[PDB]
Amino acid sequence: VSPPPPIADEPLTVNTGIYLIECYSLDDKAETFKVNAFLSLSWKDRRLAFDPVRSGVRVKTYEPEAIWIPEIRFVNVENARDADVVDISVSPDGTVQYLERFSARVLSPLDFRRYPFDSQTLHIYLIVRSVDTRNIVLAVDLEKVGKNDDVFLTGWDIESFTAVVKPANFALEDRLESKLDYQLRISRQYFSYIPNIILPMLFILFISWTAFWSTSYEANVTLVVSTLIAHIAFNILVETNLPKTPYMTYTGAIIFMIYLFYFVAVIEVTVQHYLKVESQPARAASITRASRIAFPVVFLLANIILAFLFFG
Amino acid sequence: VSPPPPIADEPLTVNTGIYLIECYSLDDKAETFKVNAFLSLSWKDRRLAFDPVRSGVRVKTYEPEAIWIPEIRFVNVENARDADVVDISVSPDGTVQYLERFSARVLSPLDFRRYPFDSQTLHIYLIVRSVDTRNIVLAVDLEKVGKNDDVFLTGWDIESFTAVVKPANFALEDRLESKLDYQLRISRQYFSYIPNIILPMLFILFISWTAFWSTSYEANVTLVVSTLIAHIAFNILVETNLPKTPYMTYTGAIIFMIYLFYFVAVIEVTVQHYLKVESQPARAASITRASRIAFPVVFLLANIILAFLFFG
Amino acid sequence: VSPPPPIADEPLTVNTGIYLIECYSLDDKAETFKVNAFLSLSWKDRRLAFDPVRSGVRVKTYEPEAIWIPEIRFVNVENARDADVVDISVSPDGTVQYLERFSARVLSPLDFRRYPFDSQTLHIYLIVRSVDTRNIVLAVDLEKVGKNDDVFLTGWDIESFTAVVKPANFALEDRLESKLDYQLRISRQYFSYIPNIILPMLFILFISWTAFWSTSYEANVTLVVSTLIAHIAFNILVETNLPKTPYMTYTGAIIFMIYLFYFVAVIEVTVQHYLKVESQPARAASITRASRIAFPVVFLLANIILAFLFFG
Amino acid sequence: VSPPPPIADEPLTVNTGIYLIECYSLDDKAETFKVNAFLSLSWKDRRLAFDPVRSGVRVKTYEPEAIWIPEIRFVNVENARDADVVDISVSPDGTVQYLERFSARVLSPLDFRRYPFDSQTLHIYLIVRSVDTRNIVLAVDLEKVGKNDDVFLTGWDIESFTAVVKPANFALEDRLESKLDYQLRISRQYFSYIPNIILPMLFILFISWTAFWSTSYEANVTLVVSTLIAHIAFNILVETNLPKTPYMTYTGAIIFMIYLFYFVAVIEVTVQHYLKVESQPARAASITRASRIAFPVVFLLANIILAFLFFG
Amino acid sequence: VSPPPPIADEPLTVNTGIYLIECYSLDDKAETFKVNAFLSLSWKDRRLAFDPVRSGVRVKTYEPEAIWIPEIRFVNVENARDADVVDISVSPDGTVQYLERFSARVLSPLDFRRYPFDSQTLHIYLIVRSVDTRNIVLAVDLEKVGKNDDVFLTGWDIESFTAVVKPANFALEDRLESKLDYQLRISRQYFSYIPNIILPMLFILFISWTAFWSTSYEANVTLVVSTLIAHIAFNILVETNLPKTPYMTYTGAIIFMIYLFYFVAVIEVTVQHYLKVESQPARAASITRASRIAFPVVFLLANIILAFLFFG
Ligand SMILES: [Cl-]
Ligand SMILES: [Cl-]
Ligand SMILES: [Cl-]
Ligand SMILES: [Cl-]
Ligand SMILES: [Cl-]
Repeated sequence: VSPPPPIADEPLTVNTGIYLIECYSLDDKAETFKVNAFLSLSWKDRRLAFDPVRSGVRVKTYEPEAIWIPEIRFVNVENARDADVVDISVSPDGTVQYLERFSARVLSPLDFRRYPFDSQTLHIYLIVRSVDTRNIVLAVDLEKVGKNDDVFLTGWDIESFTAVVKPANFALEDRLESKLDYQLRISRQYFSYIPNIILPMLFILFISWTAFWSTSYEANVTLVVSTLIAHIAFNILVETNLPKTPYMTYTGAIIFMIYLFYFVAVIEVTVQHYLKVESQPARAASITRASRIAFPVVFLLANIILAFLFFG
Repeated sequence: VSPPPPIADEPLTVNTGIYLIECYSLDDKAETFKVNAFLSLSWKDRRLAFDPVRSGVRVKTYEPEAIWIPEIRFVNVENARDADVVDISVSPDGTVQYLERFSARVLSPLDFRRYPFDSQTLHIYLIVRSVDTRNIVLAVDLEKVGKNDDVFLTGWDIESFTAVVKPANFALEDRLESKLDYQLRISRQYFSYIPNIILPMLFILFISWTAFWSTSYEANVTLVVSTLIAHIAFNILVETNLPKTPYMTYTGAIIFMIYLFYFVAVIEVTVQHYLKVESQPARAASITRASRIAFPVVFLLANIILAFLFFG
Repeated sequence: VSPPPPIADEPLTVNTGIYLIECYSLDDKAETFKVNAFLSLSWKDRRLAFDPVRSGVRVKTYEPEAIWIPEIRFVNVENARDADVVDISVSPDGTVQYLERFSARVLSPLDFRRYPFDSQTLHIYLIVRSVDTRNIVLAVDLEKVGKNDDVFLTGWDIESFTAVVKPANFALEDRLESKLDYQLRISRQYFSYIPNIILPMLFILFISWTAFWSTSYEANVTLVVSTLIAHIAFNILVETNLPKTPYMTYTGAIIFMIYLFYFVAVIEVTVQHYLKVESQPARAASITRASRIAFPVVFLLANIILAFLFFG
Repeated sequence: VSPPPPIADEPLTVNTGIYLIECYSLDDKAETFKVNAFLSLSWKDRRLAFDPVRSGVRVKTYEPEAIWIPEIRFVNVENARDADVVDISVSPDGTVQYLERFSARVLSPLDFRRYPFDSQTLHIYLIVRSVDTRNIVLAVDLEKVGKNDDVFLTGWDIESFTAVVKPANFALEDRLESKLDYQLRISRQYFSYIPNIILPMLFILFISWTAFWSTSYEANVTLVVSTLIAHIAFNILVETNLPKTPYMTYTGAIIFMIYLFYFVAVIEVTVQHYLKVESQPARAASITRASRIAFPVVFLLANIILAFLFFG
Repeated sequence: VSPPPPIADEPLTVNTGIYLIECYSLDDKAETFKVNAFLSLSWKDRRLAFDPVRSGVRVKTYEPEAIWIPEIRFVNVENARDADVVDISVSPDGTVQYLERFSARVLSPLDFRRYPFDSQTLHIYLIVRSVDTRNIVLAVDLEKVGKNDDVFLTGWDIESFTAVVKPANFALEDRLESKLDYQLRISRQYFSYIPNIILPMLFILFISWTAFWSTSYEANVTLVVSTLIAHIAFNILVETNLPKTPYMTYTGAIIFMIYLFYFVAVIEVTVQHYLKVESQPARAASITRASRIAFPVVFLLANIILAFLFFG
């Protein structure tokens, strides 16, 4: 109803704390996730002080109305959180303990430069706006920050959930505001990617390469082109789940490299057939024997160079 | 309006019970499901006692306001439940009878190690938070727990719906809480999977294997590569549904084994043609004669070993 | 405000009636549909009887509040209905007339044993709970049950919309309840399935069979395997719509039969080539000539037997 | 608060009008579209009359409450419209002006007998129910019916938006009601369907037909079968957008014709090879030469006949 | 709740300014996007002026009630905005400062004529409605127009965010109306489209063109038709992330030209074989060696013509 008047000019400090209960629905393309947690607040209000002995009580309980509650808002949320007050209590000296449970949908960008083996950081921002009569700043209560042991994300491993103690103060629309940053660090579970994507791709590439041990043109054409079709199908399957980015990723580089290898293999088969038709089997044999060793070695070297370039 | 005052120090016991009406929309990828049921509560409040003869009635009826109702919440839910009050009744001694119908969406992890033939357990958690003046604990009323005869889940057989009668008491946010566990056990209906997935795969594999009775290189290449493409399409269709897990499952192992078999078949065809083109037909005949028996036997042994290793 | 007291022991009867306006969005996979209709209720209340001559009116109008209105609920709904009251009228003798318009989503199982040519029956259940002082039952008013001539479902034909007059009375949660059943009978529009699915599949099967008039092994292999791939694509397209069931259907049986036929055709082609290579070009000719007649006759007999089994 | 009393028996007249602002999301399969428009009403209430000279004003503004506003509903909507009141004004003689902005989702059937080149009419129905003391009818005010110049429908051309002047008075649920019809006429933009769907299909068909200038059986088999597979893929793509209908459309007829043509082409290739193997080259040459001319002419004639049938 | 006093004859001017916070969910299918931003207002009221020394205060803080605030809405929104008032303050003069936060779903047309390399402009329209007693106009405050540094859209770059100073005044529904225009210029990030789309397509086309260096008819048929199948599959891959619009875009022209080139290549191969089978090798050799040069040059010239036509 009315913010507590200051003594002389001191600001009002509000202690915050978030306790995660459930987190779920991490969408890569939409770059969002949903959360379910507690919100804890604590400040000072001398007007509500009382004598414990006179009143015969040690804790008083107030309804959300008929009491001043600061307005805390999340910055990067799609809609205002749906919340419900759990409990409000007042201490004899004037300290107020506030608790509520909410749910919200949070927007946060993701970095996909190492997509199969990447780690991400998700941010939650709290802000408060100063009133025309009092200045309000935020702080962090280290005891009230935490998460449940049952919190799970489908496909991710949760590492930590901390908060930066120092807030950021800035002027927005001729008023002063304070901001807090809560960080949740997660890592991707990449085990399922190996036997479901990587190994079949290598098998198909080897089946394509086995055409350097034959001399029949039609069989070579069939092998190479059909393996190319299989590669296109796998590429569609993989790309349906990876969002478009303005930079170069590991997976895209590997896929482009495989396309280039298929093109060069077709070129080699055509060259060998053309040489053999003109009655020059010696050059064709030399080229084929050279390619048999040239292709895997260059593939391995290029893969090693790419790994050093993206993880070094 | 105010919790009942204790006689001397005793905690308040609230008897609960859930009666299922509808359960539906089990999402394997999101690991969620939707529920629709009754919620029953009963506690003791001596402030509402009355004299039957003086009043002339047997049971009174109050509105949800101007009466104290304990705050019960679900832990693993996406949002607060949609509630409505059905009936409130008070006995002459003071016992209160409460009834309510709700609906919610519940989060619960799943285990996919035996995906076609797996059985799951779904959990619902009830919690109550103690007030600053009284201690509250939960209890189970066995005569109020059950389900309808028409409760059906598309694709699952429902086996039982019970509750663990021992609650868990702990501290959180400087208060004591009590939690209850309700367990629903289901089994997947695996009949449709056999003639839709398992047998076409075997027929395609046998069609691929029929290439050990031939000597034409082009026909063998066409057979094997076309069957491989069909296998890839089937694998994509299967994987569209099953999610990604940090552990190996039965279906993934089988699919990887089939990929390995196709690779070895291509190698065998290439080796046979290479040996024949060098005017060594006896060795090629010996190798293909061995392969005709070697492939199905090793396949059968591999599936027997995998089935023992995953289900025993 | 309070249920009307009885005379001695008579129960309270409520006359119901549902008039369909819009029914739409029948999902086969979820087995749900959406409805929009009118709900009519009528009962007796002697506490509201008035003298028409004194009042000067033939009918009195009341608000939804300030008058006791029984609570009627739908059993098989995902959420509570969204309703708005249209009018309330009271006759001088005390009979109360009620009206409202609602919209809800109804859960109802379906049977797919004859999927292309099946018929269904959708159920809507109405229930009422007895108050402690009065016992309430339900009755059907045949003069207020019907549907608009413009009620249309996409892909279905509507036959009738009736109600079962006899209510089912039982006990639930220490109270007596009455239940009514409204049945909507529909049939499927199967014309679009024939030229879109059935005929192309037969054409592809005949194209596959055309290989019994040829002796070129490579051409036969190409024909049979490519037609198998086309069959797989069509099967995936069909399977995207029909959900999984714990029993066998007509379409699944036909698809499995086609897979078996393709396998046998591949075996026959391989056998003919093998016998020709061994320099016995008479048994191969006999087998091919036999198969030319054997395949269509067996296909026709099997289709007749399956059609008799599923629709007889 | 109460319907105005008549002079002797005349019905109350309400004048309506709809001004379109937005129209979007026209779903072919669901047969729904979304709207955003102003709603205008005007009636007569003599009890609100005042003398402007004594009052000192020319227009009096009333809150939506404490005044009688007629209940107007939309018949073919999924849910009740979401609206807010804009302005209410009363003329000195008693005439009331009312304005409101709403949004709704409408249901309307569609016709697909000429799917690429079809024209549709969308209906919006307004209804009102008579009260027990007064009779209400609806009229049309042509000065308040129209649409914005920024109204755009993705894929359609908006032609006109009018209202049928004569309402439909009928008795429903023992009460007389009046209904109005608003019609919006749209036409489909078919240009993008030509180069994206139509011409590639012709190119693939001609590629299939080019096999009448060769005598190599394997090449002809490969050509025809692979082009059939490509046709199947397009057909799936095209079908994934057009809903199933209980009648026959133009596109389905063309697609079935293409399937028939592929079947007959395969038959011709088989016949030619069989005749050539039997040392009868003259008949095979004559048949191939005849087919070279026969196929395109019959295709063109069938297309002309179908176009005449579906557009004449 | 009183409109500000009109001093002689003058309209009321309101200074508006929108400060962006979040932008997300830009759907090209429905041409919609969600926004989250501030809204600043400022106008004048004679009565609210108060003496500073008499009160010993600088600025007051009025509730939404007991004060008059102009109603301002957005033309292009599916539903009304969800707003919560943040701060209302009054200077020592009659000037009032108003602030609020809102979220909305905006409808704005999109253009994809240059789809990969296109730029779009998003519009937000602010409108105030005049009352029967006072005229209202809208102004623009440049110090309140801004955009956060953390505003991001998935796959787009944000160029600028300004407003058009000049309103548009027009009469609608017998009332004078004023409008404002806020424009947000964006451009699409096209880097990822080169290695994902452009280069694989070129590789496939070159693989198809490699058939001008061979004589084997079967190999040429296999190459060209299988590359056509790969082209159709990659068309599916491209179309999976392209809005379904009735447009004549750059991509559609490219794909149609590719289809034409495939058709002409098939025609050339057929002509070469047909000439060769009649013992005219010189003409076939000449045609092949001419096509080797003709195809790429014509392809490049057509590409240049299309690029100059669409981007000129
Ligand atoms: Cl918030
Ligand atoms: Cl809850
Ligand atoms: Cl209900
Ligand atoms: Cl409505
Ligand atoms: Cl708004």
